[PDB]
Amino acid sequence: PLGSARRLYVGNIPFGITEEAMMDFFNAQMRLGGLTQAPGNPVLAVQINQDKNFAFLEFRSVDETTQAMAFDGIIFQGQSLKIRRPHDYQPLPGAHKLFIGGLPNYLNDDQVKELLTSFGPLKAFNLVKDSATGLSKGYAFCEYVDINVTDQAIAGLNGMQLGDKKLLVQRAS
Amino acid sequence: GPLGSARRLYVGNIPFGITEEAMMDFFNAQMRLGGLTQAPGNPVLAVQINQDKNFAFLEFRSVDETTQAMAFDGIIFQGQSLKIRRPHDYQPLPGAHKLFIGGLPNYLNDDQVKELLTSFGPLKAFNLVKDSATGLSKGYAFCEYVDINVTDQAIAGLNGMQLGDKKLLVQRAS
Amino acid sequence: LGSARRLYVGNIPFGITEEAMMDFFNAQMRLGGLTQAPGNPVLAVQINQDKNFAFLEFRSVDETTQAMAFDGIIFQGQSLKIRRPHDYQPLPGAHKLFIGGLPNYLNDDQVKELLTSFGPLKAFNLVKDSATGLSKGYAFCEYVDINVTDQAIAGLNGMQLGDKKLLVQRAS
Amino acid sequence: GPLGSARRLYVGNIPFGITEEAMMDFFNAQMRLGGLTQAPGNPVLAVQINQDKNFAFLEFRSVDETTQAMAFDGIIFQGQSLKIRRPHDYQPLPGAHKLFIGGLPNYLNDDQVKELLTSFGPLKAFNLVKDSATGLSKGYAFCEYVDINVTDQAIAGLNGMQLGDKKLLVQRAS
Repeated sequence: PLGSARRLYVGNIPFGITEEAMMDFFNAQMRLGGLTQAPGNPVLAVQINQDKNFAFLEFRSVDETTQAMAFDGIIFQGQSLKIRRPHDYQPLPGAHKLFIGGLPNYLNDDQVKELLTSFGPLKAFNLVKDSATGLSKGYAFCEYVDINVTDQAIAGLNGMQLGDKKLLVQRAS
Repeated sequence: GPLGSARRLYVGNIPFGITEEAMMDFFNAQMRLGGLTQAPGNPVLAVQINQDKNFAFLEFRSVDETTQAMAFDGIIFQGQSLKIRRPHDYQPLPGAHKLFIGGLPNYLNDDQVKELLTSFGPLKAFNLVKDSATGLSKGYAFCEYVDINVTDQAIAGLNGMQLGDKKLLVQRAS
Repeated sequence: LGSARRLYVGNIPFGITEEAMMDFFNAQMRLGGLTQAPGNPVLAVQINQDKNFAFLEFRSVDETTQAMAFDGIIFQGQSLKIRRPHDYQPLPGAHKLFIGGLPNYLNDDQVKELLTSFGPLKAFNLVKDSATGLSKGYAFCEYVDINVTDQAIAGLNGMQLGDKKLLVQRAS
Repeated sequence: GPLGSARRLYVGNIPFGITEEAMMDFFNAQMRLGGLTQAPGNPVLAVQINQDKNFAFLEFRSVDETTQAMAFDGIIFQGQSLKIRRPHDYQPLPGAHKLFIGGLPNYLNDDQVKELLTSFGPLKAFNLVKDSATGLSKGYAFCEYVDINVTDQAIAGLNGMQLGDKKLLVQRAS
């Protein structure tokens, strides 16, 4: 889901390694240093790309993921491991969450949602309605799966024209 | 209300991903540091965050501490400027913010006088005093605003101001 | 400039003490994770009870910028006003001057006293041939009071220091 | 004080022949009828009277109720209009009533600005802000009146008033 902060890239892995082995190594490693923040294994899963010698580590919690960053250079089967953040990682989470204002009220979820998907699929979206009436308040929020579309979308939507309202689109912040 | 929602606050624009306990720790810490806690112990008992709509509610142990916290409106929490407000189901004792309006030209009516007041925000109540025999204005009126913080905005924008040959007087009726 | 490690604080509660003030900000900083290392960011606090304002000194430029996020914060019930000092320069050395054309025989003092003719200097240095130790004919300086800079340029630039017209301009 | 004389009041112009018992019974009864009491029992514990100089002192069981009885000032008792004031040893904590003064012709000095101020009463504090490099008025000042009450009198008589080609602003600094 929102766990780009729950995964880690592992380069230079030894040849032959299995996902299980890697999994053990890091769980064992996390223990020796007391990097663990609870009983049980911090690493849920490991996916290996045998051809390009790399893999990803799936952690159960954020902090324990940040903690594993300290294993960069660590030795596994006589080879120095390379540890890095995934590329999707956002140190400042939600920084690309958009705000869509000036939405004519007659427009509904799917309508406004469609207006947005023009630039691509969303990972999140919600149109604010009045808890009482159930009607729309004229503003929404979304976040694009591909984070680099936020600027494309703003470019095409900010200032657009719908009915009599002037759409305001920017980062929610 | 008229007595509910006295120990809760709305917290908008919370940090994305923030936990409830974290939220709680931040506010309790501020209560001490800012010197708003009135007694030993945590002023904040619980935090209810709403993921999808990105907002939260704080639950305070006492009524007074709940009001003190209002002073945190705008406080920065992990880069985010917190929006602190009263629960919508909240509301103060009527006439708590009643306003007195003096220095109005007697020829003006309720709508003309109401139009100068409504430009600041909606009115929950309003009345222009008139001689019951003639129905002619006496030059002064009372009113209260739905949102009660518009009260000071109307005061700041109208009190002491010039309107005709007179100098408007706008203040809390008390 | 150290005015990049100082901040102004207004509306301080009556009777507050420099210690009380120092603990507050060092704690506010720690609470927000605005700290860039271990220890306290605030090194000291200066209080003027009469005009009820204060000055906080920090150990780093970043943290100083980081504390700007404390404007409107509550301390003893009262809201604090945090602002940058007036002698603040978002642009580090945009008033650093170049004094070229200096006669080939003058030295620090000789060249300095001429510059202090418009005010005290925060920084100065005469360029010399590291080996011969001989003057290269140009110097750089900066006035403690950055507002004199233009008056000094108006005053010196083009002056006749014996056998050549002095050149004074912002070194930028 | 800084904290003494917190539960006492001076009562002038008292009825002649009046007893301590009667005076006590009057205020206690008033605290109840006017809904000023805050707990079962009597807010007024004792009354000391000075027959010759015609005054008395009320002693309250609490700090808040004493402050409340302040509202009875001018109340008529057996024909007499009572003078309710605070003990002279009683002192408000500084800054409580500090006033801000804006809209001042930046060419005036301390004495000239105070002259207009002290016309409402004596100042126990005063300062006109001046550029430290030039020593020139910034056009605004702070001050505090010795007699706390003069505060709402300077405000009513100076706030929003005109002084030259400008409009004065006078209000508590809080």
